[PDB]
Amino acid sequence: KGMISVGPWGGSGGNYWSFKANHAITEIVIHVKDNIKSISFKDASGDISGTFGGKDPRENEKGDEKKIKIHWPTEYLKSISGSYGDYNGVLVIRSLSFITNLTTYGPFGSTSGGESFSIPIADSVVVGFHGRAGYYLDALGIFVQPVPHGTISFGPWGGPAGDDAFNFKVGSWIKDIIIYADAAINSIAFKDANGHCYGKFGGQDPNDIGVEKKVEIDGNLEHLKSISGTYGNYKGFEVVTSLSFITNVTKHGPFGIASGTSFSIPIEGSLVTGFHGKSGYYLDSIGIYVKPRDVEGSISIGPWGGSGGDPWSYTANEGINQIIIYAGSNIKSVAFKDTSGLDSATFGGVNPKDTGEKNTVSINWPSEYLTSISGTYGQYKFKDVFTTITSLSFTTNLATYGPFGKASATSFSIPIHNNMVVGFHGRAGDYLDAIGIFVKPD
Amino acid sequence: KGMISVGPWGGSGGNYWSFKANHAITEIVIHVKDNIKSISFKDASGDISGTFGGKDPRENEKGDEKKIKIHWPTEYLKSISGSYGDYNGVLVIRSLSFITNLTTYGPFGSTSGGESFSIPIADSVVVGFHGRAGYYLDALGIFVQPVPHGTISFGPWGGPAGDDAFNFKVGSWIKDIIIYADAAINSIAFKDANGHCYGKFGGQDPNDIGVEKKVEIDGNLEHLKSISGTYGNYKGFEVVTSLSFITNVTKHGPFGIASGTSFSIPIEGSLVTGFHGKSGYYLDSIGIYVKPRDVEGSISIGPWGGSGGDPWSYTANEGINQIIIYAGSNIKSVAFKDTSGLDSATFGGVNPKDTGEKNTVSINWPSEYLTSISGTYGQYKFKDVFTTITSLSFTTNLATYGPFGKASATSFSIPIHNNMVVGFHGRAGDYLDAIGIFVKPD
Ligand SMILES: OC[C@H]1O[C@H](Oc2c[nH]c3ccc(Br)c(Cl)c23)[C@@H](O)[C@@H](O)[C@@H]1O
Ligand SMILES: OC[C@H]1O[C@H](Oc2c[nH]c3ccc(Br)c(Cl)c23)[C@@H](O)[C@@H](O)[C@@H]1O
Ligand SMILES: OC[C@H]1O[C@H](Oc2c[nH]c3ccc(Br)c(Cl)c23)[C@@H](O)[C@@H](O)[C@@H]1O
Ligand SMILES: OC[C@H]1O[C@H](Oc2c[nH]c3ccc(Br)c(Cl)c23)[C@@H](O)[C@@H](O)[C@@H]1O
Ligand SMILES: OC[C@H]1O[C@H](Oc2c[nH]c3ccc(Br)c(Cl)c23)[C@@H](O)[C@@H](O)[C@@H]1O
Ligand SMILES: OC[C@H]1O[C@H](Oc2c[nH]c3ccc(Br)c(Cl)c23)[C@@H](O)[C@@H](O)[C@@H]1O
Repeated sequence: KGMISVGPWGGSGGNYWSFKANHAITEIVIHVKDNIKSISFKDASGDISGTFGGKDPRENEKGDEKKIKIHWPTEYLKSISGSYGDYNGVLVIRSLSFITNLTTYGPFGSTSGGESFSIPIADSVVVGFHGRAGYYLDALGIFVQPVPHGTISFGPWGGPAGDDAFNFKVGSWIKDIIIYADAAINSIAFKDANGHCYGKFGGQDPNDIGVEKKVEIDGNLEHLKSISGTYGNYKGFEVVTSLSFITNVTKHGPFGIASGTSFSIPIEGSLVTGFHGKSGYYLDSIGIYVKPRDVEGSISIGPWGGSGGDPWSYTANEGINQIIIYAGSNIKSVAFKDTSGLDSATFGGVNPKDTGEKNTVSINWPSEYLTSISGTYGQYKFKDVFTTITSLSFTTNLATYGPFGKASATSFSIPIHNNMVVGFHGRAGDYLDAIGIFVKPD
Repeated sequence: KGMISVGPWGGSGGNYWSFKANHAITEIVIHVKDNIKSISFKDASGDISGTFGGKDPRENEKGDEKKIKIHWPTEYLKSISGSYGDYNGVLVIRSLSFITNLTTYGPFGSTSGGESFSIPIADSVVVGFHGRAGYYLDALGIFVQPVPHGTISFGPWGGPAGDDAFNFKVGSWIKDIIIYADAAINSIAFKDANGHCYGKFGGQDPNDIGVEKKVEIDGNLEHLKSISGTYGNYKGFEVVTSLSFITNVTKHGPFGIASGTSFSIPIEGSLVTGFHGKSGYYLDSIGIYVKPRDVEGSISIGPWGGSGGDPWSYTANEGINQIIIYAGSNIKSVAFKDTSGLDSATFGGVNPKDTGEKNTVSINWPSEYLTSISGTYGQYKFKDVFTTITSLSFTTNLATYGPFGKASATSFSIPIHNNMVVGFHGRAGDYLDAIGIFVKPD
């Protein structure tokens, strides 16, 4: 269920409305003359939304009807564009286009006397609409979810160059942003909630590195929702000149100096889970990956095992697909891949002289899906003595995998049903001290 | 979130629509002349639904606007009534009333040349609408949830007499219906999924007991959703003459003979969790309690303990409030009460010579709410030896209660977070062999 809200664009009059389709959106009905008088929708199984707007009593204000058909299932709605501006003294949607994987329908309505809006988005499917309406359509936005196996992406914003591409996604959340900036963004780097570090992207100029600044996000109160900033000329290059980091709680920034063309993205319900773009001497361009926060919550069970190691966690963006376990007489490390390409770091295995042997559990998701873990923990001795997970099995709705490592005296399991494992968490250092799961009903 | 759907009433033309309010419904706007051209809604924070219907191009067909205001928060919508019939050759909603805890608004529209509908409902709050619409409002129904601490109730249907009132609600599900019938319903009785028996309601006539019939519902495929039947004259008395039991899978019945006035209730998303009415020699009247099935699911953890005892389970209708535990050196029995008055049977304690001592855990719900259990199980000897829960504690978001009984060698717990316990299950006989929990995220 969870979706990201984009926009809306237009004026602030009218009453809030939303429509979340129960099946793919296959028709958009609008009433148009100079502006958008009204809008409604229809889904693949004939369900309709109400009509939003169109409340002008004046008859010469009804507007002409246009039906946009989406040739489902080979064509699907992915985005919109259009324009807002004044109409009879009200800030209102004036024109609209509907962007599909195959073509664009529109523009509909007047394309003058406006201010246009568009969305630098990828891997999205529009699963609903929202906006403001009164007599007319004051404002319009969309509800998006990722495409199967994908991740919603916005941007990148900035210049066109940068010899070094970068691109990563996290399985926890962004906790630290380290920026060197002055008037421009010289470089950027990020830390996981697990402490894993991404990049330095940029900062290759020996005679110009900029001034450091750090943003530290407390996961108990705050989470990265979005970014904004500015890009334009720096010493002859087109690069990012300022950035702000937007959370549910506040705006951190701006860093660098605001010059050139400013950018932002009006999203709600989003957790930034990564970044992509290009860099070189400086940060040429940057974009975000974003995931819907759920309405659901996840239950956390465990962890079981020793009480050393640094805390770590991994939640699938989609479905956990693959588990890599290094084992010998205990468990050295654990790693996860998911159906959307989200690959965890390796948790454990920090000691090159004790790495164990690689094992792979491959899960055909979603027909097969993880269901719980069981195993043992206890003493393990290399040079020193440790308390770690020593043996470990994984259960799915279809089968059991392992055991891996060696059984020891203290065993654990979870008599659990009607659930699926959506993620893992625990503690690791040289080995896998402790491990637990995140679950959801089904 | 889960709500019960009632209706809709009217014709089968138009397109399906629904509106689920995010805040209490405070306004209904209708366009009316002879029939209902169109409808829309507004909630406590200004959110609007779209307009449903009103698509006649003919301007002499727009209809007059009427605004029904709900004086929230002291007044709330509870039900509707109205009528459907023909209009320009289409089966359509013609009149409507809106029933509140304080008054009825309407009727609006024509009250002639229809067929009226009404709803014998109790303890409901309307949290949304659905229906069919095209040019006009072809059909309308409601979405309901129970009032705080209540249970939605329909009926009772039948005659006005019956010296013996009956009334019960189950914390699992209805598995067996035992009816004795010839031409009318002489008596009715029901079994829980736990095997607990309710009544015999009726059957007091020594010279007329009727013929037995049983309905056995398999919880793996099927669940009681609803009832229908007939009532009217039997040997001078006004009583229930036939009944059918409607599940998701089929209609079981009719039992007795269909004579007099027939009744039914068009509901979806419901689980029948009890019955109420009055009886004597025969079944004079019968009504149902229902609960919304969830969209959510519950995760089941455990049970822990011995492997004897009959399976039992209890799921709060609202919030678990009170736990009654009889203990001595092991656990004899367990029972539960919730904030809506749903009281479980006693699980365990079947032996009058070994009952232990009563204990009470009182939870102030919802500020305080159950979070998990822990304890021990092992041997306990009275005359024979048994393996049961021997000690038991309960954890809430605020505190821990117990231990009750006596610790023994095998202990259990659940390292769990971000959840609430919405119910219990296990096995019991003379004592509490085993116990587990149902959980949900939060
Ligand atoms: O859809 C645009 C407007 O619709 C309603 O506005 C009007 C109400 N009475 C009017 C008379 C005239 C003109 Br022009 C307008 Cl917009 C209105 C109200 O809902 C306004 O908030 C909203 O901005
Ligand atoms: O980040 C700004 C620019 O940095 C790099 O370009 C260079 C900038 N100053 C230099 C000096 C030397 C050499 Br060699 C190179 Cl590539 C550069 C390259 O990454 C460019 O594509 C990028 O646009
Ligand atoms: O992987 C498990 C261990 O790895 C890291 O610790 C150690 C590294 N080299 C060592 C040598 C000895 C002893 Br003793 C310990 Cl804990 C360590 C630390 O993270 C420990 O907390 C953790 O338990
Ligand atoms: O809501 C009533 C009707 O609206 C639409 O109907 C009509 C379409 N073209 C027409 C011409 C005339 C008359 Br009369 C009617 Cl109802 C229609 C369609 O959606 C019908 O399914 C629906 O029953
Ligand atoms: O069949 C339902 C009827 O059964 C009871 O009434 C009696 C029916 N036949 C009788 C014979 C005797 C005595 Br005494 C009584 Cl109460 C009755 C009473 O419970 C009536 O209120 C009820 O309507
Ligand atoms: O308290 C739980 C026990 O009570 C019931 O059994 C017994 C009743 N009287 C007995 C005497 C002896 C032995 Br041994 C047993 Cl299991 C019983 C049955 O429910 C058993 O399955 C259950 O383990």
